[PDB]
Amino acid sequence: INDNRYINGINQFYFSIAEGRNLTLGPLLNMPSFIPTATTPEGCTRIPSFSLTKTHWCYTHNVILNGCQDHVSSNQFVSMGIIEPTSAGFPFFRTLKTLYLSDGVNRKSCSISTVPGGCMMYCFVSTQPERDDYFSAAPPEQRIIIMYYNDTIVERIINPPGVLDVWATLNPGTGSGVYYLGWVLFPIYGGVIKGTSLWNNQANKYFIPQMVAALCSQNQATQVQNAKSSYYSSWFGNRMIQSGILACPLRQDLTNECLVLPFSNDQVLMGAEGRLYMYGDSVYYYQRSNSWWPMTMLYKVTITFTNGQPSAISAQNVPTQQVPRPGTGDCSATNRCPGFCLTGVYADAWLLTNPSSTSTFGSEATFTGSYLNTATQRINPTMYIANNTQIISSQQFGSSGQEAAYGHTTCFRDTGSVMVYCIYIIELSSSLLGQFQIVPFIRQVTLS
Amino acid sequence: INDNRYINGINQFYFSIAEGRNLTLGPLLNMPSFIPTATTPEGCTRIPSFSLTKTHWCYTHNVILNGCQDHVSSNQFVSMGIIEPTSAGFPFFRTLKTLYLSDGVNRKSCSISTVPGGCMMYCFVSTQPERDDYFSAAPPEQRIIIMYYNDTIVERIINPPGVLDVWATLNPGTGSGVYYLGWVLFPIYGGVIKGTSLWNNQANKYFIPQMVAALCSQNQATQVQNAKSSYYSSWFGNRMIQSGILACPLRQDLTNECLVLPFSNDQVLMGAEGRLYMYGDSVYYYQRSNSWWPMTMLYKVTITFTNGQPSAISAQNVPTQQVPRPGTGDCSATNRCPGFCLTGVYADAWLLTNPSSTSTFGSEATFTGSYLNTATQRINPTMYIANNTQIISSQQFGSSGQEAAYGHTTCFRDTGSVMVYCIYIIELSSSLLGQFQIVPFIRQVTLS
Amino acid sequence: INDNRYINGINQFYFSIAEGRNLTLGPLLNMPSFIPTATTPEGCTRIPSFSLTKTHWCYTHNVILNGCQDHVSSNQFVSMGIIEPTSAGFPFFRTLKTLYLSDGVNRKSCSISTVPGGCMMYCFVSTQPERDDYFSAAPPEQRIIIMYYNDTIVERIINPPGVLDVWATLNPGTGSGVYYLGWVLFPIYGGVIKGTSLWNNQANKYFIPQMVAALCSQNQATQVQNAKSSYYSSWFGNRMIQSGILACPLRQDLTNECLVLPFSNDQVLMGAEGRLYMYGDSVYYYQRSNSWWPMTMLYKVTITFTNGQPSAISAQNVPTQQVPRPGTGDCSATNRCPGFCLTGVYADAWLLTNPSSTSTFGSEATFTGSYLNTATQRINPTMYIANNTQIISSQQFGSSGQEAAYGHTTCFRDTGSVMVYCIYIIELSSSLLGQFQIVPFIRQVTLS
Amino acid sequence: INDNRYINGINQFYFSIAEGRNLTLGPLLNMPSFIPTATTPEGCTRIPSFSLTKTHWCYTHNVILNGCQDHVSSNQFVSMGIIEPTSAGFPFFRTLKTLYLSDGVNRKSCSISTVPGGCMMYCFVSTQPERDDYFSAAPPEQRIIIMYYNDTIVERIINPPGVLDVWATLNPGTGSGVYYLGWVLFPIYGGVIKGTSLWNNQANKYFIPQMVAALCSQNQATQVQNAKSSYYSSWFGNRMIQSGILACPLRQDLTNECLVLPFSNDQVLMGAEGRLYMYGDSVYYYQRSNSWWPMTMLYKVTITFTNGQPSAISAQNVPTQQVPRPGTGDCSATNRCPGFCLTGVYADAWLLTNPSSTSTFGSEATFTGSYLNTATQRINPTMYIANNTQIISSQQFGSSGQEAAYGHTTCFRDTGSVMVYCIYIIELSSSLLGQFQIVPFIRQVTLS
Ligand SMILES: *[C@@H]1O[C@H](CO)[C@@H](O[C@@H]2O[C@H](CO)[C@@H](O)[C@H](O)[C@H]2NC(C)=O)[C@H](O)[C@H]1NC(C)=O
Ligand SMILES: *[C@@H]1O[C@H](CO)[C@@H](O[C@@H]2O[C@H](CO)[C@@H](O)[C@H](O)[C@H]2NC(C)=O)[C@H](O)[C@H]1NC(C)=O
Ligand SMILES: *[C@@H]1O[C@H](CO)[C@@H](O[C@@H]2O[C@H](CO)[C@@H](O)[C@H](O)[C@H]2NC(C)=O)[C@H](O)[C@H]1NC(C)=O
Ligand SMILES: *[C@@H]1O[C@H](CO)[C@@H](O[C@@H]2O[C@H](CO)[C@@H](O)[C@H](O)[C@H]2NC(C)=O)[C@H](O)[C@H]1NC(C)=O
Ligand SMILES: *[C@@H]1O[C@H](CO)[C@@H](O[C@@H]2O[C@H](CO)[C@@H](O)[C@H](O)[C@H]2NC(C)=O)[C@H](O)[C@H]1NC(C)=O
Ligand SMILES: *[C@@H]1O[C@H](CO)[C@@H](O[C@@H]2O[C@H](CO)[C@@H](O)[C@H](O)[C@H]2NC(C)=O)[C@H](O)[C@H]1NC(C)=O
Ligand SMILES: *[C@@H]1O[C@H](CO)[C@@H](O[C@@H]2O[C@H](CO)[C@@H](O)[C@H](O)[C@H]2NC(C)=O)[C@H](O)[C@H]1NC(C)=O
Ligand SMILES: *[C@H]1O[C@H](CO)[C@@H](O)[C@H](O)[C@H]1NC(C)=O
Ligand SMILES: *[C@H]1O[C@H](CO)[C@@H](O)[C@H](O)[C@H]1NC(C)=O
Ligand SMILES: *[C@H]1O[C@H](CO)[C@@H](O)[C@H](O)[C@H]1NC(C)=O
Ligand SMILES: *[C@H]1O[C@H](CO)[C@@H](O)[C@H](O)[C@H]1NC(C)=O
Ligand SMILES: [Ca+2]
Ligand SMILES: [Ca+2]
Ligand SMILES: [Ca+2]
Ligand SMILES: [Ca+2]
Repeated sequence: INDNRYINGINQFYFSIAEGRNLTLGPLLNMPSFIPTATTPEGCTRIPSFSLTKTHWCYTHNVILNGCQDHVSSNQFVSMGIIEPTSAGFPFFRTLKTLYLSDGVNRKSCSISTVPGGCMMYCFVSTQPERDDYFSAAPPEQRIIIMYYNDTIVERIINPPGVLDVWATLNPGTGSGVYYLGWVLFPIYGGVIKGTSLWNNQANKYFIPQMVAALCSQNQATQVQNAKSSYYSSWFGNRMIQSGILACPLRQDLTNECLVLPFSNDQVLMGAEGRLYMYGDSVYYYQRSNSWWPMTMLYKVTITFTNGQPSAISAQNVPTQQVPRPGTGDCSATNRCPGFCLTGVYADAWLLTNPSSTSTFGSEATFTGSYLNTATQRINPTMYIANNTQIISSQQFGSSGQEAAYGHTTCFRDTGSVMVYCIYIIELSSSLLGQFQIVPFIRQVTLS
Repeated sequence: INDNRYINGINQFYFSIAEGRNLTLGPLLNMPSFIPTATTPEGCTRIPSFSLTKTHWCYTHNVILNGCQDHVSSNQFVSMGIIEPTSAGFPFFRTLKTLYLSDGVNRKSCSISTVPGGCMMYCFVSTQPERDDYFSAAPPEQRIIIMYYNDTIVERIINPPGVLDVWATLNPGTGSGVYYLGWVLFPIYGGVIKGTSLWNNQANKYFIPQMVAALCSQNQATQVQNAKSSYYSSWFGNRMIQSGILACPLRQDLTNECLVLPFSNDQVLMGAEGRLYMYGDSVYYYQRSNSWWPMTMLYKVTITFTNGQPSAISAQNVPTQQVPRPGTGDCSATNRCPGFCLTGVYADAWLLTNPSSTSTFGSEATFTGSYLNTATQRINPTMYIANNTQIISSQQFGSSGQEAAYGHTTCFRDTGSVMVYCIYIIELSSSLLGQFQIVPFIRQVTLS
Repeated sequence: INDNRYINGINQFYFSIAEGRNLTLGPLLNMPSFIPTATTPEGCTRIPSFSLTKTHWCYTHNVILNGCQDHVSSNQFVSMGIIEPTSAGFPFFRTLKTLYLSDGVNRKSCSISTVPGGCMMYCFVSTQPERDDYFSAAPPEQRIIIMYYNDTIVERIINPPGVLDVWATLNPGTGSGVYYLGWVLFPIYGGVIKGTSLWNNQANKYFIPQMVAALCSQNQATQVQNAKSSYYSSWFGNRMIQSGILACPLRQDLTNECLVLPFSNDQVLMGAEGRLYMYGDSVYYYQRSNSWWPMTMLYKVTITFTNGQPSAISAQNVPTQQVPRPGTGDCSATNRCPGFCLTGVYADAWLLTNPSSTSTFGSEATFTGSYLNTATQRINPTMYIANNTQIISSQQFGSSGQEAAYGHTTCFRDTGSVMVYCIYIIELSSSLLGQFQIVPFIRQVTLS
Repeated sequence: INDNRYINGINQFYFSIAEGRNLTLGPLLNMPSFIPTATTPEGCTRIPSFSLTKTHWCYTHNVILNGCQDHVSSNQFVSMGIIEPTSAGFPFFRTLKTLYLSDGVNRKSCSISTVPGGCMMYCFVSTQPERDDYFSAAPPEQRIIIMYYNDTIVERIINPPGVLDVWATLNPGTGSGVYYLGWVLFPIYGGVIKGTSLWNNQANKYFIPQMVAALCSQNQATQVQNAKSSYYSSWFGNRMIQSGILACPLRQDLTNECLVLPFSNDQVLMGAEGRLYMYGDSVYYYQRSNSWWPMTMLYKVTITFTNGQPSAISAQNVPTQQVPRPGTGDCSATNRCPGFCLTGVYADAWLLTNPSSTSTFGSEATFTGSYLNTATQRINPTMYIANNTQIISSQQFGSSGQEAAYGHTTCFRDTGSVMVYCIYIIELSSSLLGQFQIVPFIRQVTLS
């Protein structure tokens, strides 16, 4: 279990609106990395997922032996432990168990989540190029693995209702899932088949960020038309790219009890990887901007239960125009107009301030994370702190040109020294060992 | 506990003299590294120690926050686990516990050793520059820490007899120690004070490798004179630099039961870092060439017990002229003549063949490890396989100019697939994160 | 252990009814304070708890680094020792052990109690403003820590039955607890949820001090109506503010063996901080007047055991109209009429005379303590001796305007010189170091 | 025993000459004070002594019940404990034992010193006004008390040789003593009788600080004449006011084994209170400027042993002109010319840099402490850091006019966080409780 210095500083809004204005990033602190490195030049470690909770943390990432492309073989590294203070005062993520799922099953796009006494991981089994998954009417196999700290492992092949013949594909969003009211929730996305109820109920729906108008040159009518079309991809088997949540009851005999809950396309953008968070009793969702809007997307999710079962989800977006992401073509970090896009990067963000603390939801929100500072390339990884309109603190890592990919940010407070530490897990392109080196950078978020 | 595939392939001579002739290094295999990385550009991780045994393995290294020089602050990372096969067939070092001794005590030059149910680590507490330790008549504080897999930790400040007023300094050799007949043996070295019994008994003693004559241009008389003098250092407080073994009975209340057993300078070269090995029932010793002879030094150690206590050690050197080490001045990799030197690097070697299997001890010995291929710089790390006179297989890592430091090599056999794997733990100078990146390279040693 | 001069003069009624009439406060005596001072101008030390017993005494208070408001960080200072005579004849509280619980867990409103061989402390973990605790249906975490004189420390998170889903919050009364018949009893208070058994059983109950009629201008019917309503607070999440006792068996593995025993609202006023005393074999309770009645509240508690377990408590009030406390609005020291109030200060009182010694319980009771002599401000700290209707001896400390807060009074007798000493622990507002300076004033209570 | 974070950061020079130039005082940190407060307005706590060592610390001060003048009654408070880190990272002086010597013996001017397993305190028994001690040919009674942590107390009346009929009076310097090579050394001072060997051997000797010339307007001849005369006081019974060291072997049966070692008046100024320090293996002495030179006086003391017994002491002054002290008349902080003076205050200083590290002893020395910033009054207590000529960092405490008296400064390093903390024990005049409040201020000495 985590040290007494952290058990009460996890999953919360750490600063008041007033304090968010005077926040800044401290120097990077040096701790023993708890994320394993490749031991060959071409070894590839990518797609991390990290979950932290009151009692412990869970970590995982995919390992491919040669290069980063392979749809036949890969192993999945899983790790878990606690946080404890060092004599310098800052955190040390102590690993208490390690696992390396290496058995021939190609588990991909895995999302992990802390659960009482262990970790629950959700993956899909890849047997062909991603694009082929969207064309095949059959969805990939889905699996959720529970790894207890007592070393018991239970893996199940799940078949949630409304997936077969509805979704051509279904993937975990790779971002962490969360344990909420006895259920484990995972972010999901994929492509829905034309003519299905979902498709029909989703018909004519679209979402446009509050701050697009002022920045977009097209008129309202044109925007609405392009927005509606951005949810359908001809390149990906002509499917409606949908975002959603997978809810699984915490059981060791899961089969078809997990529920697929898709977001209304009236509240969310085109489906993409994502991450679920927990701030107090509130669930939040991060959605990768793989569509036309290149800015960070965060939503407060309201979950409805009917007979003790999640029955519907509603998402309220925190309006911002800050922290863009590198895209391709007419969907670079400079784009502001609706249209169909299918490019981007995963770069979640952590809210240091409560969006509900302002009379108008998210009118003044502060968040932190990392982003690739460039219009179209995955270059210049930069850690930052920002509000809805501007970046108020930032520090690029390495020299310009430095390649990087995804970034997962998590913050917690030391209730002992009363300081907030954030960990920025960034996939860095390395020249020495392996294609990438997933690094858990850690630094303090100073008030002043 | 280790997988059934390894419990019977540990600490042995894996090949016959005939087979050693046809051995070669396979490609480097990619596994999740079990050695933690620094998370800042200037963070320094150095001086690793690794012990593997039938049941499990122990690992540790020193961590300094800024740069690699600091005689006030450092933390020591400890790790332990087992070996298990992956679906590709090769090993995966599974970490089952992690520890980060961070409390203000500056533990340095630590040597670690596997023990039933945990690890035993030996360190000395550094409070001043190394050179100052040799000038001060008082030896640094010595400590042995026992870390059980059940998470109990017992640390003791030891005061073995014959240290106070005999040794001005005393350090663990950083190389792994071994668990032999109920005792934990650690390699040690340091400086002895003039006029002490040890000094007197050591007087006029010297050792000259069997293969020096043919390579040295000085006459026998001149060599013997220079050799005798190479054991005394005016730069290091005018002490006799001595090598030896620290024997501690496996107890949780250690005080003065550990015994300091110095090697006869008639059988070993000037004191230096070292490592102890176990091949079957035989103990072996590796001695860093920090003196005039720049070639790999291995010895079969014969331990004598008197009343259930180690009473004396004898060392028989495996005569070789292979695998040189970068030195400074007239002590570069090209030196062959006796004289006083105090330069070099730690680069142990693993014997793949039994030296006692030949009518004349070590007449045809094969070993493997890594070395820095250059005369005076710590550059061009190269993994190899060699016999007494030549390198019969080798592969440099990275491009020329690549900086590196120490190298610890360990081999074991997969009794399942019947292949030998060796792990080469090399301190690599990295440009991205940290001063060094200690990498556990792993590859197979192929017969053919 | 305490000196022979005090082991037989602890926890008793020291004077007879006749003697109480001729009692007076001697001069303040100067002894080395055993309560630690802050070392910064804004450092805050508040909320002390003190327990004295035949063998020794226990002391504790909360420390906040900046100012007196913080619901994230605080440390708790614990101290313990004995009493021994000085050459001047008066007491000296000799500290034999000190502890500073500083680890990130925000322990608040702690109550301490002497136990054979150490101290037992009860605290709740604060993670948000007090008011928020009443609105949240979940109660704060509860903990009891046992600190043995032999330096062993055992802390447990307790979950007594009937708390979850019954009490929205639960706090220790900060006043000392007591060790009675093998159990440790602590005063508690908090808010109960509407619709719960407790709430229902407590419905329509109210208590009115015997001496209110003669001083209140409202008629009996109006008083009863207002009294009934004074137990419910809309400002504090619409909960029934309840007072009670927490009974814990003296064990090192406490979990859910502690029992919550609430007082009947027919015998006690609205819940508030409190303190438990021991006079001979009788347990007494002090209840802070945080409601409409501004006078000192003391009750003789009768505890019922069923199968060796505390099963119910009954409280009999010592009727008085003396020693008022500063309040706010229509609840100042001058108020005498029932109604809902939520203002006041902690100012316990020590009974120098037995209330059961008169044909009519408490018809002539004498007590001592300190109080803030003003109607609405926390000003003019004054030590006194009083009977039910009047203050028969008193001495204000400092000049008018002097700020102060809580006051804990404890008396004991020197069986050697046959004099009674009382210690008045008062939180004094200081101008030099720290927000407050908790001072253990000590003086004799003279007969004549 | 002290925490592992401090056992290796005690009694040393913490910074290099280069680093001393960039040092500054951090904010005052708030910790629970370990120095007891008075509990009456006129109670007087004065003359503290503090000793810190690798294993623990010792503290003591005098307590007079009414006012600060009394030569009949006083008690002496003794305290001892260890240092341990708090969750905020800074020190907490944990008291593990307390003692209050209250028995009628008027122990005064006590100096305390850490010793293996306890404290050794040296006091003299006062039975009359100080001035009368100088006129009486008989010296006051001398006593050394040893207080073991195991609660054994041994007090002895010592009669060292060469005191009776040589010294009219003899007092401990109140500053801490030190445990050196098996002996406890205490600073002493007093008045020597005319015609005694000491007096004669001391005849015509005088000392003039290296930096007086440049600041004094008198010529060399005049200075030497006035300097010689400054060692004799007609007001104090016409005695030679001498400074020195009392060396006692660590024994429980001390009688006349302690040795009085006076300083040569050719190396030290007129006798005064003082303190002994230990920096590594070197002993240092602080001498109160109770004479004409108003600046901080520090000396490196070289102790000579003859047959295992201290036989002579030599003192080398660290030349400075910084940190003056309030004096009276022609001896205020502005005085620079030799002459007879008998005014001043105790204000020791801690060397943060080694004086022997410069080619010319003390050419660039940095020290810290507190001083009363005013020419003649004991007002404006100010903590500072200074070099030989200037104050490079300082912060006055309280508002101008604030009265204070003595100041004892001690620094140590946290080898964990690598920061230096200094504790400044200052006697502050308080308006609330007691004449003075001896406060242990603590703050960090930052490099940058
Ligand atoms: C490790 O912990 C898990 C968590 O409880 C144990 O799981 C139980 O497994 C049994 C059957 O194997 C089920 O009937 C229980 O319902 C499970 N407990 C619950 C409710 O989670 C698991 O058995 C533990 N490992 C072992 C066997 O020691
Ligand atoms: C985000 O932060 C920026 C910078 O801190 C805010 O912009 C400042 O707004 C104030 C007025 O409130 C101006 O006085 C400053 O000049 C602005 N800074 C500059 C020059 O950019 C911005 O208001 C914040 N956005 C919000 C409200 O979320
Ligand atoms: C973890 O394993 C060790 C290894 O045995 C246990 O050590 C024993 O400790 C007790 C006292 O603590 C000794 O009296 C025994 O002799 C030790 N066993 C031996 C011979 O090694 C240790 O106690 C275990 N941890 C716990 C307490 O569960
Ligand atoms: C070490 O290995 C080398 C190379 O394998 C051995 O040298 C060979 O020796 C054979 C005779 O036994 C010759 O026929 C080859 O021509 C040699 N190789 C060359 C060209 O270098 C060497 O003998 C081995 N050293 C020993 C005996 O340990
Ligand atoms: C509390 O103390 C007061 C004062 O000591 C008592 O009042 C006195 O009562 C006697 C009669 O018993 C009168 O002769 C005095 O004149 C009263 N003193 C004055 C002038 O106030 C009072 O009776 C006591 N209250 C009780 C009975 O507890
Ligand atoms: C507390 O510790 C001291 C320190 O040793 C003990 O002192 C010993 O006392 C005996 C006689 O009382 C002497 O003969 C020894 O020489 C002392 N030890 C030394 C060398 O310091 C003391 O006895 C201890 N308290 C007790 C009695 O438990
Ligand atoms: C003590 O500190 C002062 C201030 O840091 C030193 O004075 C500075 O000396 C440098 C040259 O070495 C000048 O460039 C600065 O202008 C000086 N500061 C000022 C304006 O006072 C002083 O030299 C130090 N004394 C020593 C050498 O111990
Ligand atoms: C933050 O800093 C600004 C500028 O120094 C200051 O005025 C403001 O009060 C601070 N805000 C808070 C409440 O921390
Ligand atoms: C090794 O290889 C050589 C050359 O192919 C072969 O002649 C020899 O028999 C082999 N040695 C053994 C016994 O493995
Ligand atoms: C107390 O004092 C009164 C007045 O001097 C005296 O009459 C009375 O007897 C005393 N009471 C007792 C019993 O102490
Ligand atoms: C101290 O600070 C000065 C000014 O910033 C800098 O130039 C100097 O290098 C520092 N000195 C050291 C060695 O700390
Ligand atoms: Ca498909
Ligand atoms: Ca030494
Ligand atoms: Ca609540
Ligand atoms: Ca005298």
